[PDB]
Amino acid sequence: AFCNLRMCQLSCRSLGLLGKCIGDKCECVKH
Repeated sequence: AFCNLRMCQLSCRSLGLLGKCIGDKCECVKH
């Protein structure tokens, strides 16, 4: 749906990471 990239980025970014938001769910690449 609207996999919310802003939230995903934030939550990932808390772990340093680069949030990118897949169909189902948020993921977090490193670089």
